[PDB]
Amino acid sequence: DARSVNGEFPRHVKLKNEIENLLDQVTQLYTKHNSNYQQYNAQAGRLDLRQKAEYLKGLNDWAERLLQELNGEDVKKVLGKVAFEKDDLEKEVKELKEKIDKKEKEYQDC
Amino acid sequence: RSVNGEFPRHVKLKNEIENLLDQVTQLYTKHNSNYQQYNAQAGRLDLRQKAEYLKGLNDWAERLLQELNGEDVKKVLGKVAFEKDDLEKEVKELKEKIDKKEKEYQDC
Repeated sequence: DARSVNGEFPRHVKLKNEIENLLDQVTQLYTKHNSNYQQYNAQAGRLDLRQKAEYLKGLNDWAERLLQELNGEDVKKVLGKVAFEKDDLEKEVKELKEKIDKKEKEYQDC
Repeated sequence: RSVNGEFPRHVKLKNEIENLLDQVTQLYTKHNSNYQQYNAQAGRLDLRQKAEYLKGLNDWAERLLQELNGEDVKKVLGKVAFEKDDLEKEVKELKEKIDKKEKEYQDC
């Protein structure tokens, strides 16, 4: 057993371990989101309306943040910003190269 | 409206987490059955064909894994950050060239 197959068999095992680790992370997120609400219910009784909202909001905020970390949603928003600046800089570089070509024309004679 | 909308938000987050869990579970199942399929056909293939076959199965799984965990977006972010940095340095260099040209020919 444990052949190479041009490294593809060890790669199969590594991908299997990475998938299992993701499945474990998402399973614990799911389990904990559900138990968070059961815990809220248990402790909800002797909280006022405003404290109830602030408590359940805090639990929801913890789950949403962890989900966006696992699925890369957070990284996609940063990519959006950096891509917009990169696009503006590409247009600025084009404009400056055109300005340099015009300045060569401007001063061709002297 | 319903614990200030936090109860419906809990249910929404629950459905979004369950959808990710289902996607990762199907990816896991299919990666493992892909190998059982490979094992079944491995016998009748040469070394080159074995590598090409298992590589194709691995490529499928890795692409989907990197989609679900956002690794594909992180790699693209790395490249776009480096292109943005290169362009900022190119803007600076081009402005320097323009200022030098202007100074060179100020008497012209």
